[PDB]
Amino acid sequence: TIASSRLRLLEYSAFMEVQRDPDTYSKHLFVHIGQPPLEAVDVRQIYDKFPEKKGGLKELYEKGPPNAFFLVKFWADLNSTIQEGAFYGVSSQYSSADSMTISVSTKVCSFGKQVVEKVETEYARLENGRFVYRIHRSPMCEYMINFIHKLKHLPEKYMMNSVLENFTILQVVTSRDSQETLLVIAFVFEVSTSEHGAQHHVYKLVKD
Ligand SMILES: NC[C@@]1(c2ccccc2)Cc2cc(Cl)ccc2O1
Ligand SMILES: NC[C@@]1(c2ccccc2)Cc2cc(Cl)ccc2O1
Ligand SMILES: *C(=O)CCCCCCCCCCCCC
Repeated sequence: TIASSRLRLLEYSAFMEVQRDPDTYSKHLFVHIGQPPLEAVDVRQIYDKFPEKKGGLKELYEKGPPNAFFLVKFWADLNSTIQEGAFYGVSSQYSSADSMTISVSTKVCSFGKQVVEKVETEYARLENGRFVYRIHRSPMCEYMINFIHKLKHLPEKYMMNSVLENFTILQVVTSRDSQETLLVIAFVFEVSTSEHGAQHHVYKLVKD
């Protein structure tokens, strides 16, 4: 469970979907976090992998609160399980006890430098006593689709992991009005090698 004192990540999944005929659709999940204590990772170990200087991970952690910082290790399923005009997208859902407008910023980094940034504003929906935020079928940018295609063309999974050693995604969720940090999730990737498919391990980012 990825949750700070103000916001909780309920679900997250990146996928590709194909239309096999007018009434048939296939969907392949690359990564997924669906709906206990976490092991810790020192945030200083990953500083070099994210953009630093103004608005960087170090400045974000220093600004606080520390309870909002998480690291997700993903083992993405890049096996061609469906035959590919496919749609590549991301779906996620968050929740809070307070009604607020959020801003979800996703920074894609390559060698610690930001190459793509997507910003989406989400409005609170009152649902079962709590406030829910849904980003449904958010399309992937061409940079990411072309990156997945290029990894899928490497003949070995250890080659894909070598490339992915320099690829990270930083997700920062802030309160739109106050600009307060609600949730920060650093994503690191490897390619899945088990018949169980895509895997994930969540950690809490700490300092000492
Ligand atoms: N141009 C070669 C490289 C690459 C190689 C094989 C498969 C996919 C991509 C190396 C690389 C690292 C990152 Cl982090 C992002 C993009 C990227 O492009
Ligand atoms: N290659 C190992 C690692 C990893 C292992 C298992 C699952 C996901 C990712 C650890 C790691 C840290 C960073 Cl900053 C960037 C990439 C990265 O890849
Ligand atoms: C905007 O394009 C952000 C898209 C974030 C995609 C999440 C990546 C998870 C899909 C598997 C890729 C793993 C190796 C790149």
